[PDB]
Amino acid sequence: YPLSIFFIVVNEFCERFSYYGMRAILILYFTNFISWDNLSTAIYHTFVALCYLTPILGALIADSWLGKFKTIVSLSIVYTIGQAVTSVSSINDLTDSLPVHVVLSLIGLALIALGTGGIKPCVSAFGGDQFEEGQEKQRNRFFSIFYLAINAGSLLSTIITPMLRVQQQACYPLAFGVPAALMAVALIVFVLGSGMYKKFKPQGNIMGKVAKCIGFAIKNRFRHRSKAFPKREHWLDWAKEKYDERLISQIKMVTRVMFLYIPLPMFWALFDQQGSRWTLQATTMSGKIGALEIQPDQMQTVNAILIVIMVPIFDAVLYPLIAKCGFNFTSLKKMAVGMVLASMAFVVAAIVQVEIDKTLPVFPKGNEVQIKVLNIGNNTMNISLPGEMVTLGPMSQTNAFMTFDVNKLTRINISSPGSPVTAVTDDFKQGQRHTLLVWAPNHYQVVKDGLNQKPEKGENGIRFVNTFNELITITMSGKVYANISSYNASTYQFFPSGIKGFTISSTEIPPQCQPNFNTFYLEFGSAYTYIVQRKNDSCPEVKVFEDISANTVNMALQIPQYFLLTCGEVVFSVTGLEFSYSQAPSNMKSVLQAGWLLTVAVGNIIVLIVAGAGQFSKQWAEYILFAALLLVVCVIFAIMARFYTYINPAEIEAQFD
Repeated sequence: YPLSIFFIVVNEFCERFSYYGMRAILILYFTNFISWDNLSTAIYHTFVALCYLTPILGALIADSWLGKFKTIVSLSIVYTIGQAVTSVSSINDLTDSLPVHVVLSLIGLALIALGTGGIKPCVSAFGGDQFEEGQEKQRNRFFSIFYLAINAGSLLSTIITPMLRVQQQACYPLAFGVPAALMAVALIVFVLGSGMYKKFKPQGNIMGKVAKCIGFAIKNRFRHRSKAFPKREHWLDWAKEKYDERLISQIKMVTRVMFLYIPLPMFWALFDQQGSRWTLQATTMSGKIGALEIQPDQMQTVNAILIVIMVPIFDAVLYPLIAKCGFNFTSLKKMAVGMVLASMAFVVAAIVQVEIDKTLPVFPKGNEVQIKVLNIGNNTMNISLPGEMVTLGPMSQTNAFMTFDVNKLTRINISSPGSPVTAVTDDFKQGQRHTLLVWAPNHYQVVKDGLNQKPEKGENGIRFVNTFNELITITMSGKVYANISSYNASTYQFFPSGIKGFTISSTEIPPQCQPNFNTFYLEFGSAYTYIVQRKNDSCPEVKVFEDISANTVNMALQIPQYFLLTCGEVVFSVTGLEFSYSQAPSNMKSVLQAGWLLTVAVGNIIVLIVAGAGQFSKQWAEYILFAALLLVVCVIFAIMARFYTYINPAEIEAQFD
């Protein structure tokens, strides 16, 4: 048997790597039409439907018309041809009949749409078929190894993909060639193993027979409106009138198994919510391990890193250990446990989020308006605010922003010891942090900050304030602040972590002065304001003040929730697909796998429909999103599964004819 399984494993590995490393370049290239076209949105939304519908259109072809082997071969051939046509056409579109080549490229995309889906159920069913005579242990081993191989391909695509771009903007030839070459290699290596495989062909158009039988049965059931109309069994009482009992039993088994999958799409949609939330939580969790400098958005790879190790470990040790203590640990129990663990992952996440909430600042809401005062003069200033008065020495700042309401922010007065009083005439906008600058009794400035949230991706924001008489221009690590007027401040520009250097340029500064300066270690999530001041010899000098404190909590704290989520995903998915194959009848192994994939498709549709989030508070959002939905789904699924859906040994039940 191993000779018949190694080829399948390598083919799956290569195909998955190709698809994952191909999708990103696909979207990058199709962005040409997305922008060139809101007409493009309609096309995309109907196109994704083809990708979500191809699985059934492949399974139906495989089981009834051509068989699994022929379907795999043909679908792989067309998929490779699609990649090849996309690769060749993309060259003309970027070098140069342009609409013709664009149409050929779109036809290639459509062809790939078929291939991406046509292989998923058929290959799994073909792999499962190879085991016989009570080798269920080896079958489970194979299924676990197959699931591991899929994630290994995904991880390799994730790690390799970044190297590709702009390695040669016209690097598309390699981009669309390498996946095609790898898919061709996979197809050839799979085909060369034909001699050892085991294959079957259908007796006929089973799907058409099933459709006709179902129609006749439901019509007959709707007959006899006043003669034993209540069913003894929904189809045994009526379909039996004309059709063979074997087909009746097969459809009965398929319907019975499929009944269990009704709740699963909701679970999938709920589970998918973590992707766009935990990354942001990482953004606000930019604390760093002392050893290395992982970026906030790189945490997502931990899922694959954990799965590719968890999958072997369970089958290797855990299940034998659970069996030794005699727990009789069956499939339905495994799936329920997996979903429960998935639920617990989110409660751990909620605990971490509420722990984080301690050290974040508070930003204005609604009509609230916030102000920070910064004295940049040579002397002390006294400033009167609504219901408060503050004294600031030279080159000094208020520790934190003062919060007021737009209606109540009516009077502001500035004065210095023995100096005249100046009233503020500027206007403050609601929901915006404002910086107030004072350097003299009758000289001040109001600056809109713009920053009302933690910087995206944990980057550090920097801005400069000019105190020189003439304009100044600042360049720092590939970015430039140009033409800053006297006693004015520029907008924030975001930079990644690490130390950075910058140069100061201005006509007022004599050329012989020191041009360059360096900043301290910026860490993550922080924002700082720099003030440039004139020395005795006209040289510039730099001083720093803080605006938002650097982030505190270490980023390693996300590991527990990710570990729980990965365990729940594995122990659920592997057992789910194994059970799906196990209970399917002989004539329809592929259809039920296609139904399993449709289960994920429907969850994807549900998550897309719900779309943007609107929960009032993150702590409650992370909390309910399991405590009120996931456990309810789990209890519903357990109640449904309580009715002996596992009673059927599909392999031998049909022997009674």
